[PDB]
Amino acid sequence: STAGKVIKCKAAVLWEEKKPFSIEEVEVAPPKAHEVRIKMVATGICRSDDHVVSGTLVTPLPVIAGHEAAGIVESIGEGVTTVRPGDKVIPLFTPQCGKCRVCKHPEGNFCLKNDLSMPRGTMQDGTSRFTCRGKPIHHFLGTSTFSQYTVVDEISVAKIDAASPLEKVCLIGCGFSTGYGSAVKVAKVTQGSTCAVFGLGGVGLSVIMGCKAAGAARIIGVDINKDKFAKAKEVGATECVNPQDYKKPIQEVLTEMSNGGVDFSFEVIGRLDTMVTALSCCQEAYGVSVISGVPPDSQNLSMNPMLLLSGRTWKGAIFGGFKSKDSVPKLVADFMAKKFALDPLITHVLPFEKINEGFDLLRSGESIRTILTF
Amino acid sequence: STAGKVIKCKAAVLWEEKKPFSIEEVEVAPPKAHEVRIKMVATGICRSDDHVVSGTLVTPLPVIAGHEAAGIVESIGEGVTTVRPGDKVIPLFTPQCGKCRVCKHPEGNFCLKNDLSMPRGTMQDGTSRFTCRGKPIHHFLGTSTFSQYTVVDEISVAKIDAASPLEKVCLIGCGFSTGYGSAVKVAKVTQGSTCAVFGLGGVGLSVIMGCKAAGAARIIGVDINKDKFAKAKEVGATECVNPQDYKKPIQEVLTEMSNGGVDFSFEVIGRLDTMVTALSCCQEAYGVSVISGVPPDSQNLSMNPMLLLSGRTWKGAIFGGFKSKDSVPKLVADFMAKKFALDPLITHVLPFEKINEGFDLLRSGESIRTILTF
Ligand SMILES: [Zn+2]
Ligand SMILES: [Zn+2]
Ligand SMILES: [Zn+2]
Ligand SMILES: [Zn+2]
Repeated sequence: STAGKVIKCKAAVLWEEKKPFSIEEVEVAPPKAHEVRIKMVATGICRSDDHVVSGTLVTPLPVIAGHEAAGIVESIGEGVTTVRPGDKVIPLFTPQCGKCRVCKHPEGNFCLKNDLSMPRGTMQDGTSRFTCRGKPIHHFLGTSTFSQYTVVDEISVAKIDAASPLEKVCLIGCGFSTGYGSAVKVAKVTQGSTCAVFGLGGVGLSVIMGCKAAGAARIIGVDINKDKFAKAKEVGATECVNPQDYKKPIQEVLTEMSNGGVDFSFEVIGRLDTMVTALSCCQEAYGVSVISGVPPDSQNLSMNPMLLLSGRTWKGAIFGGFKSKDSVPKLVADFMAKKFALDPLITHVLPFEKINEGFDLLRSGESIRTILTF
Repeated sequence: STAGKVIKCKAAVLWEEKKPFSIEEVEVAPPKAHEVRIKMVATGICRSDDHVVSGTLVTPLPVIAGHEAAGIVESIGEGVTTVRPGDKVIPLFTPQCGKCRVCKHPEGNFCLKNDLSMPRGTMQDGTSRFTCRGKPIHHFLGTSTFSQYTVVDEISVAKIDAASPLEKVCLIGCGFSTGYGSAVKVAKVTQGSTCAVFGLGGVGLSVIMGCKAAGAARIIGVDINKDKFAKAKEVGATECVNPQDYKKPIQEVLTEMSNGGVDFSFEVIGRLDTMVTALSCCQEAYGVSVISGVPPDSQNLSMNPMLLLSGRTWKGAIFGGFKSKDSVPKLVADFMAKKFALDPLITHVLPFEKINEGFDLLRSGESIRTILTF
């Protein structure tokens, strides 16, 4: 009874930069070829969504943001073979087309069909499925999850376990997978190793989780906010250090604590200075440092290339380095098998309509993660 | 009739920064336990030796420099098991003690017994085997090959094929191995890949040879000096580009040429700007950039971490990433098996006594490599 027809529903539209989200009645067009319309069940509030508001992550406005989410398929357009009406799904802000240079590469995941490098804010076909009072509203990262219903291209959605709790697994759409993959996929943390995680928010916690699943012997949480330590240890951190406690630079403290440098360091914060600090605190000959947060408005950092000449490896990634469509279902499966817990990351749950409160919570730093429910 | 006794011989002593090498009669003391006295047959002039002259590379003076060489063991001290009087050997400026954390790591090679990080200019026991007119002279990187005879610690020498041409395999002591390993050991260039090599001196040529051995489909030579192109092609370059020919930045032309970025890039020059350019011209999602030259006096480079966030990997290494004692013999073996050639790298050959000329040749840029002979 909705298939093939425009659906009228509510969405959170951002009409202009630096403005609160406006809950509006919007029209969601039915899926065209290879597209999938999804009824949203839950969506997380991610810092990246806030960068849009800030005009820091440039993408065309007005837009429906939101990229970390889970829902149920309402209908599919022609030619769609990977999901069916009724399936539980997670939108993939990093698509997996399967055919570009990158998707075919054993090590690449940044699919060239992405709307991140040069944001267009549309469907793959250059159009939008969203209107508010006749006016076109843009899409965001091919997902647009801050709406009761969205339409995404098939390469930007993955089918997940029919028994999954969507209020929890939605985190796999961004925050968790980013942190988790940084450790298990990008760094390739090894058993018995020593790890240093800079930034103990939601993503840093997921890094710890990855280091633990990988069997790290030591995981040193680093953060200037000691209130983050309890939860960090709770998910696997062996120790926690607050750089503000020390009279010496933190790379020194970490090098000395790890008897010469750690095996693996992670910067999840996106700070120029900590990214360099994190690089230096890894062992000079075989240490690996992984970054996962870089604000779209980043200036250039300044570092000494001698940090690299000795043997260090520096790398970054998007979405934890996971090929999205392949990985998302496996991660949910892992969750369903009770291999890792997501609850520690969820500190707040609010009905969708209270989105702006959820953003206040994000900006204040009070929450690790707010989940919005429909 | 020299074993157990002091040997009087000639060496090139550098008495003070910024002065010509002085050929002096020097006394070379007998080898103590786990030490090896070597009669030099050939040694290359490497940029890093010039850095000592310039004070770029800080190490105690007065000193006998030289770290790229080959020779024949004159005698061994007590406890030595890896080489015997009469063996052809190559000093390892990067030691392989085999017992430290780095030597035991599958990926590390910058052995913690090195005298590079904090140069002391002695044998491992903190003393020197050199005197000139009774004054002690320092060692350099535990090799000191600018002498008719040197004494090195056992962990800093490797035995090689008894049939090797020392005038040529000496290059394996530094220049060749550094470039060749950057490709085959550090980057792990794969078959059918596209590589970009910035800097076509001896080290870059060696990089090219490794890309070729690894089966690279394309190897693009980059240098502002077109007189380097012929040799680069001779050793494997499929094409050569000169940044000065273009009205746009080289990373752009390289990205366009490789249809979205190259698989592997190498900076062998040691320039802050080209290091960053090299990084940027590799594919954003799975590209790898490897540096091999960082002047001891290097400033901080400036780069945007957004280059790493997409999926790029940035690394450096000393000695081509090779575990020195294990690798050197195998490289000579490959040479002897006709796997690669060294002739193309040798442009000048001078009697040891003409060391200062060889350095003029290096400073002018007119040699790829000068080899000195005894
Ligand atoms: Zn996100
Ligand atoms: Zn793709
Ligand atoms: Zn060692
Ligand atoms: Zn050298």
